[PDB]
Amino acid sequence: AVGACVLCNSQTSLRCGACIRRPFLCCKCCYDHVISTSHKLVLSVNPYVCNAPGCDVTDVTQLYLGGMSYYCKSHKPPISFPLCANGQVFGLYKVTDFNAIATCDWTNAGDYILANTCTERLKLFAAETLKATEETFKLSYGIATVREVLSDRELHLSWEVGKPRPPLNRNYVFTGYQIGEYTFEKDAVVYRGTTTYKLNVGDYFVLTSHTVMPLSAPTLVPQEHYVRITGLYPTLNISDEFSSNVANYQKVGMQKYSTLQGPPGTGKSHFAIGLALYYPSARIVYTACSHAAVDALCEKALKYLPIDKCSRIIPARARVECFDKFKVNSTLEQYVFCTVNALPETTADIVVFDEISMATNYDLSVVNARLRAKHYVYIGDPAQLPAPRTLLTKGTLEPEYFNSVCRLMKTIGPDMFLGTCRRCPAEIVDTVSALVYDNKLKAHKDKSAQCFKMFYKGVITHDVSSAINRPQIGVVREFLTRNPAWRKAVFISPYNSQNAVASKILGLPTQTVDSSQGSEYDYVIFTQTTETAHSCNVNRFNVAITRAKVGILCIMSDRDLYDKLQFTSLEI
Ligand SMILES: CNc1ccccc1S(C)(=O)=O
Ligand SMILES: [Zn+2]
Ligand SMILES: [Zn+2]
Ligand SMILES: [Zn+2]
Repeated sequence: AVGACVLCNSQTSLRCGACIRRPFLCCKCCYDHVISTSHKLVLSVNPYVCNAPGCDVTDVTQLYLGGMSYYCKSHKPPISFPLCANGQVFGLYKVTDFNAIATCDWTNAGDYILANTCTERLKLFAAETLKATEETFKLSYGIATVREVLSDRELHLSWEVGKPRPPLNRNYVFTGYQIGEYTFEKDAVVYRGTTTYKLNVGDYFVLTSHTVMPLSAPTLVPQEHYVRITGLYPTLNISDEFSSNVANYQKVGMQKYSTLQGPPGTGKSHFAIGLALYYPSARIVYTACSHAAVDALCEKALKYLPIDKCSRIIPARARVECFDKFKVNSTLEQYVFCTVNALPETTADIVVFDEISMATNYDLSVVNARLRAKHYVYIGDPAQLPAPRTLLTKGTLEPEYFNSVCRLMKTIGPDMFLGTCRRCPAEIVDTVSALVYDNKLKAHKDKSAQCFKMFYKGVITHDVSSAINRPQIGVVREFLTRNPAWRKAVFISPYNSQNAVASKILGLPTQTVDSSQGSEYDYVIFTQTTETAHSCNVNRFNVAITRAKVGILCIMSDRDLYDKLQFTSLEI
């Protein structure tokens, strides 16, 4: 019970008992917390509770020090000092933002705004408090017990009465019972086991509530600027393929950390793999939150870097399928590709963290605690999608509040910016450039003349709260008959339920906007489905239309985003 104050570092025995993380608070700060919040239980070697037998006084403001013990107003001896006096709580070794982080329920956007504008130690307190609140919230939903098994990919469930029913999308991963993780999609439901098993009737599923570990390392280490490239040895013979990034690779070697903003198809993976060809002796650990993002870095590495010095780190509890062409779990190979939660304790000359909009401050801190590096590179785009905030229901989280790195890219600007989109037809580049990049994103491709927009509100139906628009899928069906080249298109929408209906009526491969991020397809068919804050989000809109290499068909619901689309309008 001897720790350091989360607000001023002053050595103390005091920890708040009403805080779910029980942070160490100094005498001066513990006071300004207990007197300003409903938090009155103070902890030390022993709790600050009335020592008198059968007495339930636990409020620190209703307690005193009677010699060496603690008592309330009704049990204190004559020679007793109040615990709360002169702006201090009695302790050994003798706040507005801390109070709000300590007592908030994390359902409001202003909670996440504060969690990112506060001091660095408050960002860590905010990050483990939030994560602990998110885990304890999982204990609230109901158990799904199997009622009947139809086939290898379909079943019927019986839900627990009196406890809510969680959203049945791939975002929510149940743990079967210990018969492996299982995912679900829409009374005939579709079941997806990570481990192949002949689903037993009566066997039950539950949401795994992993333990939240305390955070030690900052989200961002303190910045260092150098006068020359430090600990890295560049090549003079660097292929013309990577010549565009030489000046940026040098910036990478002359700073402790650097930020790269890369709009869709501007060459982020190329920059990341090319950083290894520029510092060919450097050991580089490549990391991201998702397995898909780590796999996208493995694909680009497999093309330019020696396959023998590569290794894809897979956690022992292997959940879903990932990259199979590197030696698995060889921690000491020069190039290590691994997700943030699976990172071993190691050092590196460079750490590359990709898809930075998807990271939380918890992930930012974890990377700094597991990896000790000469240089850190954060690659991503704050105009793309962030990590889902399951508790957040009121308000919209702006990009400068996604994490510390995103806050930096939006306020002081990114250190590096890839300005030429090589993927998209100019119609798409011109739309997103004006929408989210302040007209700074340039088109390498010409206009494809295969980008269409239709304004069709249709009819909105709902599977629980996930939306469907059958008339918008009907409009797509009529379009496909007159445009058979579009037979090879990927159907994208902001809702899983819309995607489930489109898969059966159109037969096209389906993808949510959130699961499409990082991927590219020749043709994309997007139905907006609704006019909600979710389907109108400019980051989601940006990701949705920047997936296409050749053409896109956008069936819009919102007049605003329809009018901004620089596409050929269609009739019906
Ligand atoms: C018909 N749409 C279109 C075409 C070319 C350039 C700009 C637009 S707009 C005004 O909708 O942004
Ligand atoms: Zn507290
Ligand atoms: Zn303090
Ligand atoms: Zn008492």
